[PDB]
Amino acid sequence: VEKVFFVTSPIYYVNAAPHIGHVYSTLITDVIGRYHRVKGERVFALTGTDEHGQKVAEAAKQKQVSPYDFTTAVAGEFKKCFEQMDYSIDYFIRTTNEQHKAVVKELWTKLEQKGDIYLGRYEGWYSISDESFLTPQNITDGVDKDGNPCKVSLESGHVVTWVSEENYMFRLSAFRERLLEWYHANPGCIVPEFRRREVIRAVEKGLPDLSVSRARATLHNWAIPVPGNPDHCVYVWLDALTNYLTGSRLRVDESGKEVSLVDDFNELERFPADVHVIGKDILKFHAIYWPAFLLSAGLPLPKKIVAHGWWTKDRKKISKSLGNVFDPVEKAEEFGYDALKYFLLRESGFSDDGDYSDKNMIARLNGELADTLGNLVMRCTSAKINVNGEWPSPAAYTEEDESLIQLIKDLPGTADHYYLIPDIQKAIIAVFDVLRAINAYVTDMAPWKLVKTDPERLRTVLYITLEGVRVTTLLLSPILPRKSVVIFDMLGVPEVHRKGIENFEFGAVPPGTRLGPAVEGEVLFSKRST
Ligand code: MET
Repeated sequence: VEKVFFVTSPIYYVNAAPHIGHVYSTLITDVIGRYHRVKGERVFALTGTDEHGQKVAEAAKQKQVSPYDFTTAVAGEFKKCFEQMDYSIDYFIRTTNEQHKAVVKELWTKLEQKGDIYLGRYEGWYSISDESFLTPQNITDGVDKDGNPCKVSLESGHVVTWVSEENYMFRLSAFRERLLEWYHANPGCIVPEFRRREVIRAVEKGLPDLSVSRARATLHNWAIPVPGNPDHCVYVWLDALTNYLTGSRLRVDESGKEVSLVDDFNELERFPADVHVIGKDILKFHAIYWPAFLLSAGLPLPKKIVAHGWWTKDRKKISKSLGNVFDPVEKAEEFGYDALKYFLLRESGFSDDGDYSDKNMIARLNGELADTLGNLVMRCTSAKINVNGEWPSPAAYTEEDESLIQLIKDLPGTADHYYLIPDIQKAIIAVFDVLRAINAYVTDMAPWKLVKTDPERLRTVLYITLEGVRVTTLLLSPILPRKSVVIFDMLGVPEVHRKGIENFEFGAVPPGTRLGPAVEGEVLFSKRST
């Protein structure tokens, strides 16, 4: 099946300003999208905001403004933040959008016609802050914002409330067996593996039916009405997850505005998602509820859900109320955008709860970006080493030459696999393993000495080095989008050879290609003091 590769981020609640977790999640979405464009594939990358519900509506009452005005302002803050982060996201969706509402109503009606929705009751715990239903085994004792004793979530530590309401219920219990069939028939559909095992364990135990509406008063009427029943509003999560379907059905103009909603997802060839990027906090919604709603509605299921961990700064929680902030724009302005992106993507795998510190950020910038990559780019473009400012023609290869050539030839296949898991950390590590080898080759060959001593040999060493830099850079280009362009310019790589699987091949850029102009004081990654 050739289709549009469809990658998504979560849509974020707009109760508060955008912060590191949102930037991180959308970055991972963006990188995956960028990588597939570089392979020459059609790509649709989606992100946006989750704007209904009690959480958001009560956050707006606290600031004492209209919910329309509140959501519009905060959404604008998210949009501004993502523009500034310099992503290449194809569309930013808002659940307040009138076309999204239509899709939600259409899906609700499908589930109902299917016989999977009945009028019943939820009597149990609920976390407003997570918009999540919880069993008693998943709550514990704690203190509210006044220090009085209350109940809170084991998952998140937010205050839980007891809800007792007549609600429309989805027959999630009926989908246990099909969900298990699905997890087992597609054992790469949840990444990383231990989160996949977590989901299977939970569904093995059995599933209760799920409340998919609430009484309209409880929601302060800030939600989508249930079709045919004005007294109920649709569960914010059913509304929210539907953004993926909505997103798959929107024709978008050149300025990123939605101009049309198509009747059937097949028309745009995006649905279902090839990868849903999510944080571990919302696994159940994506890996249990979502596929159950799709099975009910007769819609195809996503190929992969990837769930990452949470960040800390200096081994402590990130918060404004506590004395520990982490502003990604400010850190990007301080250290550079591609560098900050590299760090967030290199420092932690999706299994781990990663940690930022200025110390570690600088060690990576200095060690990997500057000393390993930057150093190497300057050497092979240097007028002192590359006297003619060109890609030379190689003479015969020694076994050492070939050992390095083999590493460069094998790198794309290996990096490809890692990007497709996805495991962006391993992909980066694989590229830099090859960069380190190219450096050790250059040190071994000492091409500066060869300029006087063996210019024929220098041709070979210099050529292999240029091509190693080009290939490594091509594969890192989803990670370092701006800097890879600079590198390609310095190397003088023609535009055509900067994307496409054709240019994964060793030798795509011919000898005689001229290097780009050298600039007075340019340096690729500027080292920073410790
Ligand atoms: C369908 S993705 C919804 C995610 C939710 N708004 C959150 O911020 O956790």
